[PDB]
Amino acid sequence: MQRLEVREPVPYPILVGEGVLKEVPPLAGPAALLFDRRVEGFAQEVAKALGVRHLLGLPGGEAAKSLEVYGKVLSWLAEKGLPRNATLLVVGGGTLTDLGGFVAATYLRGVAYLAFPTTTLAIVDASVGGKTGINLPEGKNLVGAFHFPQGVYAELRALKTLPLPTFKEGLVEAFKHGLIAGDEALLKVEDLTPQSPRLEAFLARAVAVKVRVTEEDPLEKGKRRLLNLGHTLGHALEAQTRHALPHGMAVAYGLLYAALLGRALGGEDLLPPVRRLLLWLSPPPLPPLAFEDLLPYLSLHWVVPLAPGRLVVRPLPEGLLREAFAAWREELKGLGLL
Amino acid sequence: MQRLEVREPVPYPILVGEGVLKEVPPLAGPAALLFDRRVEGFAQEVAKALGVRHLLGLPGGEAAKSLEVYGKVLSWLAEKGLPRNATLLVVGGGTLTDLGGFVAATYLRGVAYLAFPTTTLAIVDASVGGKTGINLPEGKNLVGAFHFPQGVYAELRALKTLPLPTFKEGLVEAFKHGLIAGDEALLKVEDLTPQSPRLEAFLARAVAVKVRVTEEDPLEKGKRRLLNLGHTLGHALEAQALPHGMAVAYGLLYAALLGRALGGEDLLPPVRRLLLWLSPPPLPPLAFEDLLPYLSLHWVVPLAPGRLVVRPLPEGLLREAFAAWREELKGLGLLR
Repeated sequence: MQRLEVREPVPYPILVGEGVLKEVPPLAGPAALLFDRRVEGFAQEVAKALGVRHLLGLPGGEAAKSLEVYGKVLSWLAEKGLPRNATLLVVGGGTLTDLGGFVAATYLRGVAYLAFPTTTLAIVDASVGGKTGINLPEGKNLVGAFHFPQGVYAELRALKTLPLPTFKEGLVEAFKHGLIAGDEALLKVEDLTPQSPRLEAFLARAVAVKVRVTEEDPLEKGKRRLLNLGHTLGHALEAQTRHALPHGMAVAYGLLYAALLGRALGGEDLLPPVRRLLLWLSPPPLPPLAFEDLLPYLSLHWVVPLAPGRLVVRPLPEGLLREAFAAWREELKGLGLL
Repeated sequence: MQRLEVREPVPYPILVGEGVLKEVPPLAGPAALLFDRRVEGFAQEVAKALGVRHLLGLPGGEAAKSLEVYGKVLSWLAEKGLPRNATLLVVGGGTLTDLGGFVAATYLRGVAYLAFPTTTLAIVDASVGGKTGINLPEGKNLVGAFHFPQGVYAELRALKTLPLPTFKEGLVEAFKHGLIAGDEALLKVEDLTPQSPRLEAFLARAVAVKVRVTEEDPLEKGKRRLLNLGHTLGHALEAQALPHGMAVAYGLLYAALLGRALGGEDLLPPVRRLLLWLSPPPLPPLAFEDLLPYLSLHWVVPLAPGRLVVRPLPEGLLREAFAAWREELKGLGLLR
């Protein structure tokens, strides 16, 4: 059992291990539990352990982050007459905490919520930052609220039913933290599996990195925007694929590009670690893409890793980006991913 | 021109007077304006003065506070591609700033907004507190956020076209503020009209009372709960067709009677004056048990102007006051 603490701007604990439910403070008021149908078993266990009687299951995925589902959940809470001192428990992956956290942030203008992440991405990325929200037809994550959980409880026994590709997506984000913090341990993922006995320590280490970066720079004028490493190209790829390409996979591809930008700017060679990551990850092959058709999805500042723990944020000559994209394509073609 | 300042928890100015638009700091970035379609003339004036090109007209009442409208406004903003540094200008009454402030609170997780109230109630009650939100089929104001405006600019010229009943509703809340703070000036409303040159100072005085109480009691463990004076019976009357302003006035009469029964001074005279001047719609016949289903509960009881207490009350005392309440209304030609 690993216990981490977020101190600012609002304090709360993050537990990662087996038997996290025993660590949850008993509820002091009414409650309701929202869960991804995929993990109903665990959801019912959470409910039984804490005495929660109101439960609502929802399909996970991006469809859950919509105005329709948002309205449905709010009316569900209203119907039961849940008061302002109620607590909303959310069991599921990133989409569930995004939706559930936003519902908590706005129901009666705000109620407490507890997060029980059931995916690696939710553990590594959604546990810190307070970002919640939903999508609109005009775009992803355009409506939301910064609302922090009262606690995060990651039951590792829940990760065992997680599809391997999804399990690995989260490890990519941890890898990213490794490059940002300069933590070599977070770059070691090739052996990790839902059963890996060293997984608990690895995940706790991954979360600890986002906690530090976030508290040192709450204004995103420093280290905090380093979390966007590999996201500029990643975002563009997700958009071009109509979002068929999973977020974690897009990030992995973006990390390779970032590594190439760093190399061109005289940084240390970071291609080996990233190549390893990509082979282990086995990301889905990409559709043909030209630099000219990229610009649309891309004034702009890129997070460039010159060395683990040593990164810079700055604009780059189009000629450099063009050069890197060409090398990026070859790097992928030489792997069959393009 | 009156300039009030809210300091905590988030600072912003509240301007009340004629020519408030010149007081608005030039917009630093992109902007969009949401307005009650009934006051389009003023909205256009606001837009033209500040250089806003994106304008969206909406219903001006509770109808605007639906998940549907909320969703439509958000997509409209996204459609125009407004960034995180954009400013939303909201022109209308309380319901418009409820909706608009909630949209501003959640679009891109939060953007700045400026409020341009067009009613007396909005000026007296919505300029402080940061309360924003919408309704659900299951009940009003069940979804929302505390999001404070970057500034409130109340153009008194916009009040000239306001229907008298509505105009007086906001004055009732000012009167309520008078009883809370013990300010006799706020009890003198009878001569006020949309054109009273005296109105500006009156409204500013009323607003200042709410600023005071809210900044002195953030957690609402003291003076802040006094803002509910008259709303217990008032809400009961509504939740049992009757407009907010009118219900509150009736609630103030009941509160005055409670105070009388709890060893207070006689506060009935000022309230009778208010009710006679207000001329609220007469009330249909009713008995205590009809409202009881809405009356553990802590009442705001005025013992003297500026001297109120918050406490639970015995049903016996409540019944006694209600009987006196009915007889008072008969004498004012508002019942039976």
